[PDB]
Amino acid sequence: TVFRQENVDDYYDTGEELGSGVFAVVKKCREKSTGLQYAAKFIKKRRTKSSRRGVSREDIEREVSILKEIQHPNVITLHEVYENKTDVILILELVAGGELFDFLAEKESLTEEEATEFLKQILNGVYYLHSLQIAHFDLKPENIMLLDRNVPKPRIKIIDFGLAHKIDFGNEFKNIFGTPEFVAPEIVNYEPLGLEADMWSIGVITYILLSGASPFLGDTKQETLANVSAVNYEFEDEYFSNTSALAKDFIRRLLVKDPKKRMTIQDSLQHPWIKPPQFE
Ligand SMILES: Nc1ncnc2c1ncn2[C@@H]1O[C@H](COP(=O)(O)OP(=O)(O)NP(=O)(O)O)[C@@H](O)[C@H]1O
Repeated sequence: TVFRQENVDDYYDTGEELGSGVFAVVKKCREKSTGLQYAAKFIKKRRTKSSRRGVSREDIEREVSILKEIQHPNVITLHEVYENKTDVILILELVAGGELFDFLAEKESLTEEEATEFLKQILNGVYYLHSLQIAHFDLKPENIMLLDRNVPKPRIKIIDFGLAHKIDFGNEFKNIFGTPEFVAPEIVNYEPLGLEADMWSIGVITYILLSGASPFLGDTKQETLANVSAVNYEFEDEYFSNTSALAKDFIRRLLVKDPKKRMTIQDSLQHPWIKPPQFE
């Protein structure tokens, strides 16, 4: 699929840099015709088929195709797409309140209610995605951005669809590996992947939200991955002594090696606690 090939600078002015990633940079921008603000994600194209630099057109088109499908309060939407010889430029909904990662770093200690308030929104966004058979495959605090960080209960949106896939045959078998700290055992073991992998990542996020500590993190990537595959985590009393047993139950039912035995997104919403890159 081709995209708009007019110069994006004819239509937008850019400002502050918002973040960067695998061959991408994201800049705050303003559309000239409306004064409305967006996040422009400049993704570097591959210069040759066999190149390892830049993102393949197949991978760019998948991200764009998935983004075009989604409209939900807890996910980022796509406004427009431009391209030129070197970049595909995705004009995305702006999320101005920073990463959940940075929010957690600055505050250092959430209550169960604060954690649940974030987690419920994450679960709602993932419920929408999974209802559409979209696996995100890179859920982590860096990929959950706050609308406004200066309210008591910040609203969030899931970002970064660079690894997301449609799962129309229950599982996908590639070619898919997220951040070691957050990937499921099936990712570590290069097994077929489905929506269940996101549920594992939600378990890891929940553990971090409640404790400020990462359940599987070793001193090297290989150690983290070995820990993940072995389900080598525990609830440290120093961090969890005043955390409810129900919260621990929720995490325990997500951090399960066999993807078939793991809670689904629907299970997670009915759970009594809730119900009202890989190489060194
Ligand atoms: N819609 C948005 N609003 C505000 N900031 C954003 C938005 N999208 C991305 N960012 C920031 O830009 C960073 C990189 O964007 P992302 O979409 O994760 O690119 P990426 O190349 O897939 N990263 P990686 O997963 O490391 O390869 C994010 O971590 C955010 O800090």
